[PDB]
Amino acid sequence: AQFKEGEHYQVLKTPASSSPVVSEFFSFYCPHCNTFEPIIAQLKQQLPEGAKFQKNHVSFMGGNMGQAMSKAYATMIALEVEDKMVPVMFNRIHTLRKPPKDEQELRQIFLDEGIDAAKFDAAYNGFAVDSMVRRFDKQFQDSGLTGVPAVVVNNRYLVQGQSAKSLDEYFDLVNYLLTLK
Repeated sequence: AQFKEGEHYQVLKTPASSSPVVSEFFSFYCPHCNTFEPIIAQLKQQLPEGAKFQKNHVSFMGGNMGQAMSKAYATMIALEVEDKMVPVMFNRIHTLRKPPKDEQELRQIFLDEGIDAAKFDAAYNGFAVDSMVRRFDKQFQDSGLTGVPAVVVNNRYLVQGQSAKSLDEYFDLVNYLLTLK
């Protein structure tokens, strides 16, 4: 057992899920965090079909505009454009290095990516989006996370992954946490 609690991960004692689920917490405002996100996607493809995966965006990393960034990811969901724009937010941050300063620049980013201001406006003001921004923010609070990217397995074990220099070891910890209760 290469992985053990207190060394490869810690237990939040949070409300664990009845089935295997993995959630990633990240912020569009951290170029280094955004770079790790991709690695989490590698875990998704590697994750066992039995295990479920989930995504979480934190507004506390954003700061004064954290609330806007959370709504923006939810807005993508209304437009079915999460996969496309999601990385656009990380690119613009981790690559263009031009993070949105207001909701206005944020609107231009979506339209630049081929999305409409009309449908994006319907999504940003959709009651569903606002509900999702609150949802993920709660996930980080219960998870006891102090900085993304953070990975939670069964919403109860937190992956340190420090020992795993290579995804093979980091992935293996996630696999055990999926079976941890």
